[PDB]
Amino acid sequence: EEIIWESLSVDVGSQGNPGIVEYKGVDTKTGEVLFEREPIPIGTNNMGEFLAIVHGLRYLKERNSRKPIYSDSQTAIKWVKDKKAKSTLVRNEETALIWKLVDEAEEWLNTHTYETPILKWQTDKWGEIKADYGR
RNA sequence: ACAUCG
DNA sequence: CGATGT
Ligand SMILES: [Li+]
Ligand SMILES: [Li+]
Repeated sequence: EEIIWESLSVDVGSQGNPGIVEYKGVDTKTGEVLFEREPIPIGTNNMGEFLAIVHGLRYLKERNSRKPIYSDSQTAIKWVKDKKAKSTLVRNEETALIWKLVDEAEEWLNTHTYETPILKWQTDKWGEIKADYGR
């Protein structure tokens, strides 16, 4: 119904899918960029969306912040809830990096606690999520 | 179908 | 138009 302006919004961007993947997190209220991941040579949209949420969780926990996270990704929200990124991407030498980060993100989820609400950004009603790459 | 990525 | 996902 109502946007929770006191929140962190995350989103993936890519060049190709599979292709070059990056992600960022922004203050929903101001659009200030709070973190940005160095481009990863090969990954999928959903792997990047998953990493972005998990990085948001870690970012907020380190800062003792109870703010929620907005994501526009039905897939990644579920993967985080399950603590399991069910990606179809082949595991080979050229995808090793993204899969290492995904495996490490799952490992973090399985060794830490959080209460952060992970909320669906309602693009149809509210427009593009504030972290969108506008591509 | 729904949610995304280009 | 194509790919990633539930
Ligand atoms: Li997105
Ligand atoms: Li986006």
